[PDB]
Amino acid sequence: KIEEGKLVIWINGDKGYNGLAEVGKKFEKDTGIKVTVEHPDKLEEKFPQVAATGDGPDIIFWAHDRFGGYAQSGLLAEITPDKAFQDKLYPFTWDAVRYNGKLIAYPIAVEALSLIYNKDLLPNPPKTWEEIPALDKELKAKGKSALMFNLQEPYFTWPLIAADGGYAFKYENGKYDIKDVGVDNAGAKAGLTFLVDLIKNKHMNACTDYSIAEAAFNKGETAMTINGPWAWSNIDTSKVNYGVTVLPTFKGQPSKPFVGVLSAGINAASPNKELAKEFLENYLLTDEGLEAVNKDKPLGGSVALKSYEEELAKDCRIAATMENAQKGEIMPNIPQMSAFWYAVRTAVINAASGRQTVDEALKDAQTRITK
Ligand SMILES: OC[C@H]1O[C@H](O[C@H]2[C@H](O)[C@@H](O)[C@@H](O)O[C@@H]2CO)[C@H](O)[C@@H](O)[C@@H]1O
Repeated sequence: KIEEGKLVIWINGDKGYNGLAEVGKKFEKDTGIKVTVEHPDKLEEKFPQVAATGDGPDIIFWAHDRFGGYAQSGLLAEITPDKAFQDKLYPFTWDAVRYNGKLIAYPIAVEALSLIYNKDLLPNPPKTWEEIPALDKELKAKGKSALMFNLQEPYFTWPLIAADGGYAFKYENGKYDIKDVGVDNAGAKAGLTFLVDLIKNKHMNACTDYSIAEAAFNKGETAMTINGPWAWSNIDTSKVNYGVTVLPTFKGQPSKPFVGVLSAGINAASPNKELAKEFLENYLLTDEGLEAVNKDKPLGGSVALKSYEEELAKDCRIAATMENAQKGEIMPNIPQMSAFWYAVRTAVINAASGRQTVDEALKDAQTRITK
């Protein structure tokens, strides 16, 4: 079970859990309350499993898209931020964590993928996906590749799929229509086909994952990668001179990354919702709390806390992140998002490996999602 008198927090392994732990230390120093920050694997799947039985951490961190499903299952406590505290955050961020209008989590920061390039290898990154193959050819001769990014999580390929028309759920009458899905439409198939062609042509490898792509970029083997702000810290420690910019266009349209808002929810079965609410509202969501997390791993292109965001939008990488966010779309938080990601994950992995054709893979995904 979840014992009272302390705080357990789950946050994904790619975020600043050491910096969050630092906010935890300051919390314990002030209240005597113990804070344990953990980053277990398959976090987004682990939480509804362990919390379905009544255990798990007291606070759960993840992008806002997974929260509607948690809420749907009664896994989250409606949060109780008073108007004063709500005033401290941008309205569209609270909106991201509204499930049927009610606040079900605290928003922390806005995330969007950008094109990250090695300035020594490519001082002038490509403006289009279509020029990437020629680029790879030229770089291959010197033992480098043009681009490597995680092909095992659809989040990373989605910008390309959405670029010429692909979409998850259509928004209509102030609501997402769970039967109007755009995963198998002409634009989605065109984007995924381009990706498969990159692989067929040996410009990318279907097996590439988050670790393989990060190591290749950080060791200077590949000129470009696609990743979010959280990844900048590790690049900073490498010897790579890099830039962060607008994603390549596809068929003349902007890549459209799905925008996520890192959010913190409170376990419905928690014996200490009070200590949770104070930790999040009075420690984490302060200029000092965010600085401590941000200092370990960048929080995103913008933060939900107005006082801190003013400072943040001070540089080119942040600018690039928000420019890509503006061309993308905020993710829905509906309960069907889990199904959408599962089906699209399988489709991209199957098309990339040749297990299914793009048309088979996406048709199947569309059916799985809507049946
Ligand atoms: O790949 C599907 C996956 O995409 C998103 O997860 C992102 C997350 O938002 C980022 O903060 C970062 O950690 O990378 C993840 C992808 O590996 C959705 O938030 C998630 O629900 C979905 O399963």
